[PDB]
Amino acid sequence: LERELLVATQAVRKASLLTKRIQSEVISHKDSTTITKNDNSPVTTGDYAAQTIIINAIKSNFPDDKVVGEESSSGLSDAFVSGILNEIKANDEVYNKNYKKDDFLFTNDQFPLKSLEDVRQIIDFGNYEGGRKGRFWCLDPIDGTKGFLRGEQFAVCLALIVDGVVQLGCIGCPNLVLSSYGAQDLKGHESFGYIFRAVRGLGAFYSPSSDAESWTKIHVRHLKDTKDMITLEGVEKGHSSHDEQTAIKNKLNISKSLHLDSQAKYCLLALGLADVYLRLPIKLSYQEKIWDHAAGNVIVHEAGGIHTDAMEDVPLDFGNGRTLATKGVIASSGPRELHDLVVSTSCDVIQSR
Ligand SMILES: Nc1ncnc2c1ncn2[C@@H]1O[C@H](COP(=O)(O)O)[C@@H](O)[C@H]1O
Ligand code: NA
Repeated sequence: LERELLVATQAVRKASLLTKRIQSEVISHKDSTTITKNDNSPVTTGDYAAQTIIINAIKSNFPDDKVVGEESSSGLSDAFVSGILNEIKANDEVYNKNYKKDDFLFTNDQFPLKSLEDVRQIIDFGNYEGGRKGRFWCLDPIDGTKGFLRGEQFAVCLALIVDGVVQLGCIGCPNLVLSSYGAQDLKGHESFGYIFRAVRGLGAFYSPSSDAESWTKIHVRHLKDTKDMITLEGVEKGHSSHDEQTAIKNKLNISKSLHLDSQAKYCLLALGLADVYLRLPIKLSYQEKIWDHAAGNVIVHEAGGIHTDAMEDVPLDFGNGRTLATKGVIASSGPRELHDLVVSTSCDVIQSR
């Protein structure tokens, strides 16, 4: 999967810079850069620009490839689309001065990414429904859009699924400063953060996004007692059952928690800076989206961790379409005894409502 990893990495890299660069402007013009979707969730110029860069890179390199992307261009006005295009081109002017990759194409004759109709066409390639067989890309162009809009953590996530199993993942964390989580930062991290990646069977690695050439292997840690561990949880109260997560902590004597938006959580897990990622469901009717977890799935696995749902303690199934059929998500450092204690506690807490 050599070409695929290169494409994915460069695609995320470029989109990581664009999204980092525009975060403030988006926030400041949060009347004209942001749209509300049918569930009231937000989507910005940044989300679409990221999606455009990424899909255009995939399609330039792999013309027939299928993509499951959360966004679609229907309804986007020309003015809105012109703003997406302008951000891509401004980003290119900065990006090409320092980060061009030799012998790598983001655009070609078939997909030149020059017009508003090109933009629309590329966005609209994200409409695959996934499923059990064959190869397809899974993208969350801005992962944790509320984190983005709060000026806090967000990520840019891409994965390749083949026959329902995630084979490759790439997560850009443009605002992730390791010194905030008790770790050292690497040279070059300050321009646009870090990129994390893994291929099934080949290990998990990271690099500053500005580098993306020299890769450092990462692995979860293994603390022996739960009273020393650290949880990872989201910030948004509506995205997970915080009170039930607290019950879990209290039962396990955990007194250290980190809250942040996006799959950057899986990256901190995989680096060994925390131990248990909790994502219990508030409502059992919710079906988790694959693009919120697929990149992280393979990164955690290759880092030596475990990833299941939050009730049954079964592995997540990335072949069910756009959603996970199970309820909630729990990831940890493992071993299995730690993981199972956590998930069984979650199960019991939920059942006791
Ligand atoms: N009710 C919900 N339960 C779980 N996840 C949700 C819910 N509503 C939205 N989300 C997802 O939360 C993701 C961001 O996760 P996070 O930053 O970890 O809180 C988004 O990309 C949404 O798809
Ligand atoms: Na998103």
